[PDB]
Amino acid sequence: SCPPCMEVSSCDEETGECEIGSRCPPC
Repeated sequence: SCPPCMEVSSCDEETGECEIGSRCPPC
């Protein structure tokens, strides 16, 4: 069974801010 999708937080160095992005575990 495929693991349910989740939102992860990633911080970019571009302007120093972080974004929450949905990342779905692959099958």
